[PDB]
Amino acid sequence: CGVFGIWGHEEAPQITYYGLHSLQHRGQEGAGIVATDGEKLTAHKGQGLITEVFQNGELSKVKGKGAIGHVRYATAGGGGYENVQPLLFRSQNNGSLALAHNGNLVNATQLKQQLENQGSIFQTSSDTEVLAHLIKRSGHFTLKDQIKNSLSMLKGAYAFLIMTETEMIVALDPNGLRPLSIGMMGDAYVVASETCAFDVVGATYLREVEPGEMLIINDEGMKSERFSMNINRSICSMEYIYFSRPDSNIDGINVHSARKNLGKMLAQESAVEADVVTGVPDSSISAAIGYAEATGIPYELGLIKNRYVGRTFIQPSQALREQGVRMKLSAVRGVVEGKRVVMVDDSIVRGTTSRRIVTMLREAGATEVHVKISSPPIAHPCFYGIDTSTHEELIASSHSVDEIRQEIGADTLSFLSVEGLLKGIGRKYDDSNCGQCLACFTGKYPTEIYQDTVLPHVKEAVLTK
Amino acid sequence: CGVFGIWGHEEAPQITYYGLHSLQHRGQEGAGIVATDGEKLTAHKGQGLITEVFQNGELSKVKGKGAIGHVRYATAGGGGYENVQPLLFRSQNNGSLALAHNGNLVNATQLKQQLENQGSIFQTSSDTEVLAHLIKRSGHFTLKDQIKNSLSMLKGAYAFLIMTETEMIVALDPNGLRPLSIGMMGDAYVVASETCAFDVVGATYLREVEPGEMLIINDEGMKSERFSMNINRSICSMEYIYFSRPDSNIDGINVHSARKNLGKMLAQESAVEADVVTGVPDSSISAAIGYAEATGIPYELGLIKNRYVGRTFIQPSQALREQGVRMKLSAVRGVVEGKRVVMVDDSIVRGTTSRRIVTMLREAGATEVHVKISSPPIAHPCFYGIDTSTHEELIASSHSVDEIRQEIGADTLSFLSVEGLLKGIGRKYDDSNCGQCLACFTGKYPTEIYQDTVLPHVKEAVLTK
Amino acid sequence: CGVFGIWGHEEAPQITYYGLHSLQHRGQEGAGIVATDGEKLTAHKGQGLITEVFQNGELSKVKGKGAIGHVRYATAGGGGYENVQPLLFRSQNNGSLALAHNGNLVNATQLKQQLENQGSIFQTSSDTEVLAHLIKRSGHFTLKDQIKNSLSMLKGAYAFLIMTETEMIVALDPNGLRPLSIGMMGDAYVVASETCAFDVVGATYLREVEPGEMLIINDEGMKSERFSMNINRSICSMEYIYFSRPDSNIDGINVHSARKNLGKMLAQESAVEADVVTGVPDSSISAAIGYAEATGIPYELGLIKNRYVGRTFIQPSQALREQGVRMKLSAVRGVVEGKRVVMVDDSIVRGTTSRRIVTMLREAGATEVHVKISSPPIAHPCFYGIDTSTHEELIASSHSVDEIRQEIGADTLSFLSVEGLLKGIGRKYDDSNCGQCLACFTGKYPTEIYQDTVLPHVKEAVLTK
Amino acid sequence: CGVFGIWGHEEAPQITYYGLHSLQHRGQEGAGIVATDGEKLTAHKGQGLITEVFQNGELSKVKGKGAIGHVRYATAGGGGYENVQPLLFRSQNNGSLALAHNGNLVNATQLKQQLENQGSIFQTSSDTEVLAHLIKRSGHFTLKDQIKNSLSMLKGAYAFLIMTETEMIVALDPNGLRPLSIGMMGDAYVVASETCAFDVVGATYLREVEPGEMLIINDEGMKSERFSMNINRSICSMEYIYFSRPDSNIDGINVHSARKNLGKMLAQESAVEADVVTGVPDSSISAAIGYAEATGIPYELGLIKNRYVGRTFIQPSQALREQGVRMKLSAVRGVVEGKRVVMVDDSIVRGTTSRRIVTMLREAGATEVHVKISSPPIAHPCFYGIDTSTHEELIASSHSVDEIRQEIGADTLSFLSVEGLLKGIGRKYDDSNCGQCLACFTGKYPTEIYQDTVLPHVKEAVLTK
Ligand SMILES: Nc1ncnc2c1ncn2[C@@H]1O[C@H](COP(=O)(O)O)[C@@H](O)[C@H]1O
Ligand SMILES: Nc1ncnc2c1ncn2[C@@H]1O[C@H](COP(=O)(O)O)[C@@H](O)[C@H]1O
Ligand SMILES: Nc1ncnc2c1ncn2[C@@H]1O[C@H](COP(=O)(O)O)[C@@H](O)[C@H]1O
Ligand SMILES: Nc1ncnc2c1ncn2[C@@H]1O[C@H](COP(=O)(O)O)[C@@H](O)[C@H]1O
Ligand SMILES: Nc1ncnc2c1ncn2[C@@H]1O[C@H](COP(=O)(O)O)[C@@H](O)[C@H]1O
Ligand SMILES: Nc1ncnc2c1ncn2[C@@H]1O[C@H](COP(=O)(O)O)[C@@H](O)[C@H]1O
Ligand SMILES: Nc1ncnc2c1ncn2[C@@H]1O[C@H](COP(=O)(O)O)[C@@H](O)[C@H]1O
Ligand code: SF4
Ligand code: SF4
Ligand code: SF4
Repeated sequence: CGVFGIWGHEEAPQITYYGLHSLQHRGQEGAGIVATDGEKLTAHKGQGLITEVFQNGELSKVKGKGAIGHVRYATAGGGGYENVQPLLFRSQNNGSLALAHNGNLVNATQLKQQLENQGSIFQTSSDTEVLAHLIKRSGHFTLKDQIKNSLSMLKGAYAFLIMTETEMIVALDPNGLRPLSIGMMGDAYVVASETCAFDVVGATYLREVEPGEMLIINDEGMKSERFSMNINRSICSMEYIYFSRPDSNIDGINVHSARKNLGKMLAQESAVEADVVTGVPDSSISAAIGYAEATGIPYELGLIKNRYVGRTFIQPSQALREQGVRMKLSAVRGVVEGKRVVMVDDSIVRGTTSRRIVTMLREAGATEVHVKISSPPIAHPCFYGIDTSTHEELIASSHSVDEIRQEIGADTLSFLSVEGLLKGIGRKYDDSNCGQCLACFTGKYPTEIYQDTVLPHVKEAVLTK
Repeated sequence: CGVFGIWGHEEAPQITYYGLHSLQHRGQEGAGIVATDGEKLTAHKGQGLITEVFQNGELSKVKGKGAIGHVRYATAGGGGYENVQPLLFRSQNNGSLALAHNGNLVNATQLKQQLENQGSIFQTSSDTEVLAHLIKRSGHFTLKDQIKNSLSMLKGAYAFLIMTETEMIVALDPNGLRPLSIGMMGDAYVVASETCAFDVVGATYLREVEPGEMLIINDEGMKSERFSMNINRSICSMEYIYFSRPDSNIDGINVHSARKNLGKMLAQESAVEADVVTGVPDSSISAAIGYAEATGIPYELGLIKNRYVGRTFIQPSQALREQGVRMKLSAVRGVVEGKRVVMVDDSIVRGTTSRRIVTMLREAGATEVHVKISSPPIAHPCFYGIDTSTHEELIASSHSVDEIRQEIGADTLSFLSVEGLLKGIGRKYDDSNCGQCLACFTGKYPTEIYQDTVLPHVKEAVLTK
Repeated sequence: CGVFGIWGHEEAPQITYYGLHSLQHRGQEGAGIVATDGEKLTAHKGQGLITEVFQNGELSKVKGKGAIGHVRYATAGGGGYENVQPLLFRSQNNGSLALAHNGNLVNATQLKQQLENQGSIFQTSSDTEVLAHLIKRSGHFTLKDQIKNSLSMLKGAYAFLIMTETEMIVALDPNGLRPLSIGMMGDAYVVASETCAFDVVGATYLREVEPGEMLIINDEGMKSERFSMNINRSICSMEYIYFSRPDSNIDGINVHSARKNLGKMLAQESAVEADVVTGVPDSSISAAIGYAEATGIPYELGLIKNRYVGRTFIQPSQALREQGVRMKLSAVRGVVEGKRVVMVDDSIVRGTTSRRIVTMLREAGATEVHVKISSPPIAHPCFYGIDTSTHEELIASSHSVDEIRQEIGADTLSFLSVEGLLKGIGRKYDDSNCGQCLACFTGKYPTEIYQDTVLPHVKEAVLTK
Repeated sequence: CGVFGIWGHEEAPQITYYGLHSLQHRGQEGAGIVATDGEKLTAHKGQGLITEVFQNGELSKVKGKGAIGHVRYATAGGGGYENVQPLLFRSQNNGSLALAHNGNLVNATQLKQQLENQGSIFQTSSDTEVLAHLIKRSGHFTLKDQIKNSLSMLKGAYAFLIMTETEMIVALDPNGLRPLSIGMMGDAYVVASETCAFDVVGATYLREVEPGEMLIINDEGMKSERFSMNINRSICSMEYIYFSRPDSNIDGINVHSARKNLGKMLAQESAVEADVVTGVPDSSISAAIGYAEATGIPYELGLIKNRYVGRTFIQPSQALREQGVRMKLSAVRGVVEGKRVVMVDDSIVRGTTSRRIVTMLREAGATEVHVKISSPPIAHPCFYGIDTSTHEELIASSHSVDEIRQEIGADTLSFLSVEGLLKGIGRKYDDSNCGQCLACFTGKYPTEIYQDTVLPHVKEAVLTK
């Protein structure tokens, strides 16, 4: 998922639409904007793409000088309109409250159970809602402090944008697992999960949001505060490996560049003698470019991705698929035929895509296919976001690198060492891990996981199918 | 536009749908499929993306073992449902005829005049409709010979696919201006505008359709006949430079490879000392890869394209635009800032896009923007297809290269030479031009152009706006 | 089907949309409007309801001071876009021609076979296309003389509106089988299939178009000419019995009042003793009111029709249907229980509805159900329009009135006599038939019916299902 | 709004689609269905007509043997997805609950105000949500007993349907202001606001739900407990006068017959010499027939309503409107010209429709237009339902019958008397009001209205516009 907010722009919902649109790769399962004019909160949301939701007719109904928005992921595409964020709570003779979140709370099961016994009913299956109930039951005398202390009760990954009629409150968890960055646009402040949305919108980037920090932004300006001084910096490593758009800079490290270095690191860890380097369209293009350059083997387009495959694309029958019919990716014979191909891919999670890709690449006539992954094996469950998790198996859970080389049928398979990865991304944070979360790879989480903690996706509500 | 056909496959409308979707880049303004079962022709078509047109519920209406499909381009996005192809003409006690075209008949106004005078009424503004009036009024004695001699009355560019209940006729013009290839998929014969459609569907390439050749495909098999032994091979150079999918091989020369060599010719004709090579997303990635390798300047992703802009995407206002809001493309500050960039693009037609890209590139921090273009200047009009024409002004009609350079705002501008273009593509054909059409660049059209000849867009029917 | 036209009103497409909207009852399978400003005809059409076709965004494109529109009936709901009208032909350096028909040409096959022999290809199975081809192939010097002379070659029913950039030509066949009337709305002349359209649009009625008359309406005024002086007036009796909207007046006789008089005839021809009178929702309300008024038995609402059934209404399964789920109509038990019902309907065609209704009336507790039908039996086919014919078996062909009574399960069954039908409508014309077509009742057609005359629906194009 | 539920049928969501369809006239702003198989609740809901909401694909996703459904009214067509019911609240490790309401809680502001002071956040502005919070916070031990005591706190009109995975609880307020009737369909119990739903679906009437009664339906069967003894019968008089479909029986009295009697009362209290009785298409058809019969003046269709006006219908401009273009209703000249017309309407609420109708009738040539109303003046507000209130000015709050006669332009104007009304409907309930709510007419409410009580509409959520 991804979040965007702007306080102090008279066209703030139109800007949130473009901002949210740069973050459209972070989830296509729902989108929504809530805006305040200082008097009242107006909103629109729905399932699907920002263009699908705001066909238009709808961007006209959201007016305000400040707005927050959210782009949402859902594993099983559907989940319900219920969970499309921002969530909005109204209280007459007390105010409106809107909230958006990118992350996953590890103790939300537990908290919902306690809340229901204090007499709470839940309508969504969102972690945002759990926060709404906690602010409301807080005994502190100020919204800033009720939020400030409700965050004390939450465990896990979270980027929250909260907005009422009169101020935007931004908070980043003490590990800083999810990205949140502040930029400026005139005299408006803007907060976004990735800096590429500032590029798109015309906003000058100011700085990241510290782990454990909470910003109150309103007509007086931006106020900072720190709800936790006990911090442990460990950003999601996959943000740099696969999830962020290439033109974002996570902590000042540009994602294209970092990814290119993982191709470079991979080359120096594992060269092969071969004739062509191909990446995989869109996920490993940058790393393939870096690997090819470090190695001197020419960089080629040996896989092409169809640009118009969507939810409306009819998938081929198993029969057509065994007859030869491709769906989103096909190997290109005019480049790979009679060549020894190295296929750089950013990661193997289930094993499925690399297998299909080694086969396509063999049918096109590659005589050797070597697979190079700019990641360590992903062995463990991510408990920090629907987007960063999978409900399907991790073959590294059960297989070795020779058993995975064997399942996908590579002539050879390589992963980056944890050491090469950290070396490659290049953070300057003194500790073992340079301030990054490596738990999917290594098993060691920067967070206490509970016995009750469910895998993020498990929190679903609408069936869809 | 692009056509696709298959005779003898028990799943022919489905195969035609996957075939047309790999040709979707060839036109997004309408799509259609006409299929036959030996008995009656059933058909579905409409305006829009293939997936918009067969949402589904609809491919299940169109059934048969033979099928032809067309993907259409219209400059004024609209044109009218009437112009969406295939065109189906019906006659009880004499048969159905379905026709799809890719090319532009340069003598169609003249032929329509002579036809309305012999009593003809025209429902569309399609050339396809001109061809069907000529078949009906032909006094030759067999369908094959009527098409064969109506083809002789046509001037310009054409790849025609014709289908009745019982056969499929394919014809390629005497210059071979627009492409066509034949493949086989088990026992079925398939025809496509580019070979990438064979790759996707799982069909074996056999050969191209010869300039001046016509194939009669049916249940007996495939028959060839030459309707003109007076041929002058001149294929569209822009097919190679820009229009084809990268994985397609035109006349056995792979399109990615060719473009990459065009980058290597540009590097030796005009190599500059700079820090970064960047292509423009999607249109000049391969030429920029080749330029970069040729030159030893590292290839970066200095520009990004938003994957979700579209006909529903709300375009930003003029105000928002001068506030700095981006639409489909942005430069990536993390790669170009403080750097000297070479921006390699395949072609400059109107000069709008590179003026925008050099600006954005300066705004993001490039100390130098050097623009290298893998084409000669396009100074003359194309009369051989809507898809290969523009209705806006070619500035190299008016501007010298330094006048274009000043206008787009580049530090330098360099185009490929015609000697370097023919050298880069590598066609082995004994003549000045290696079998290509260089008219937009040189002024020498390979067909006669009349004083009555309209430029492709001029033929429109619906307003749309 | 229904046609509407207005010349000389600057808001003419909008007026045509409301005018056609009041004739929507004549056709639910397509709607289209063509308008002219003096230079160009602009048009929009599609399948479905007017409201469906013109969501809006669309009615903004059809701009002009003259417009013609058509509402279409297609039996097997579909036909295909191609048969949706008005048909628009364009011809550079010679003019566009839009045409809309309501009727059926009994010798269309013969004429089409001839035109194909002179080199014509047809794209639609529209009679309008036949007329378009006859006009062009006429030798005459002026559109008026070419039309005048083409109409001579037409046999069957026809109300035609033709339109060009500069004039409208209206023409009605020598029998006046189908109604047309003229109105004036300020200075604009309006033309419509029924007068309710004029009530709805604020136009004043003028007069009926004469059988054999063609009118040329343009900015000079309207001119009447006679293209056939050999007329034998035979209006569709079913226009009066069932098809027209109750507030329309055919030859100055009001449709509700005529139908109510047919209700008073049936009471003097067949008065029975019962308790409650009920018509059927919507088709036989006025007649039911007449039979009750005549009789002194109270008129009740003993059947209800659901206002929200339509194409998007899911039909009950066979299972659910015999469990007792009703679809459009249900008997109101609270009116009919233990009561002797006379149920008045306008006509029995297939036998189905009357069987369904008498079953429900008995299920709701009725003690006797006496069907009274205000029509003679319909025993012969209609060759004068899809809207007035059926593809299904008519039971009065095979069954005597007692066998039809046994089939529908009524206690008694009475049909209006032809003499009562003629006395009931009250047309003042001197001849046997009071100027009415009664072919479907008596077997005798007001027109020559060929061995090549197909039933109108047998002229279909698209499968749809 | 209307509610329908069925317990114990394998095809229960389908039965509810049809049930909800017969009640579609009670509200057109949303539709929802929640089914239970014994293990889990599945739902689907959305704004628009049932046929719009369940296009299908959707109805098949709901599965179970028990289901509840609601059809919603929203004054301003809008309110937002949140207010569309049945509301569903989930709790893992405590069960799901679904609720549908038809009524208005006159004390809900007070109740929300209390709930919020106990830690409750609210997401929708529905009263169903208020009850939800109140059941969860109830100290009692069994769900039955929780509901029993929450209902005791509610002030106003309410017909609740509650459903969990295993039982359906039905409850009607102590005045029975809104109808609920129980029927039986095999062994499945079925509950609906109007009995037409039973007809339409094949359910056999059983008995009405008593006021202050609650029923617990589950696989054991049906249980009944009186949550209140202190009851004061006052059914809505407007259910009889206008709101119910004409085949429903409210309290064993048929709505068309009761309406026809109100027509006969108005006749004996205000008779006139005129030549035509006309009703207004659909609301006053039954009363108009009663008046004509009692008066001996002929009943005619003097006004037609257009069957195809909709949300999607493009409203005429002011200029088109004053040019004479009609919207949903037109007057018929063939019936009323040169005639004295009595127009019987069911009620006058803002005075707009009847001014509009009397003008049209005069423009059609009527000499006299005498308006008779089968209601008293509606001079007071309704605080018991959005469907039975208007947010607009009631003109009998400010105007006398003669000021109203002048405003609407009537030749003469009459309203029924409260006595004539109680007498026409025919309840023999001993008490002054025959067991009816007459507040809108007399100012006497059957309930305590609070100083905090707002008019139903004022509780609006989404802006829409
Ligand atoms: N506009 C874009 N340009 C290039 N890569 C993109 C873009 N948006 C997202 N990405 C990358 O696309 C990859 C995911 O796409 P895919 O794996 O092809 O579905 C991610 O690794 C992203 O970093
Ligand atoms: N958590 C994730 N969710 C979705 N896509 C992922 C995830 N992690 C990585 N990806 C993409 O999935 C690929 C591996 O696919 P598979 O092996 O089929 O699971 C990687 O190359 C990524 O492009
Ligand atoms: N699926 C695809 N993968 C990669 N490039 C493509 C694809 N389809 C078309 N192209 C190229 O994209 C360019 C057009 O994209 P653009 O000019 O960015 O809109 C052309 O130069 C095509 O050769
Ligand atoms: N005939 C053409 N029609 C459409 N796009 C074109 C054409 N020729 C080249 N292109 C694209 O136009 C670009 C030049 O854009 P401009 O200079 O704004 O006309 C190239 O990079 C191609 O992507
Ligand atoms: N707006 C309308 N009001 C009343 N009756 C109508 C209307 N439009 C069409 N009709 C009549 O309704 C009958 C067809 O409707 P139905 O029988 O309900 O399908 C015909 O007899 C028409 O004359
Ligand atoms: N030609 C026709 N086609 C369609 N509806 C018709 C036609 N003639 C009469 N109707 C209607 O069909 C009824 C007879 O229906 P059925 O006997 O089931 O065919 C009458 O009440 C009319 O509403
Ligand atoms: N509560 C109400 N809300 C909506 N329509 C109503 C209401 N009460 C009566 N009606 C209709 O409104 C008509 C009166 O219209 P008007 O006087 O313009 O409000 C009556 O014939 C009813 O059909
Ligand atoms: S003139 Fe240019 S774009 Fe046109 S056919 Fe020739 S090479 Fe192609
Ligand atoms: S045969 Fe019947 S339906 Fe046909 S035109 Fe004559 S009266 Fe009308
Ligand atoms: S005030 Fe009137 S409309 Fe409201 S509940 Fe009472 S009778 Fe009904």
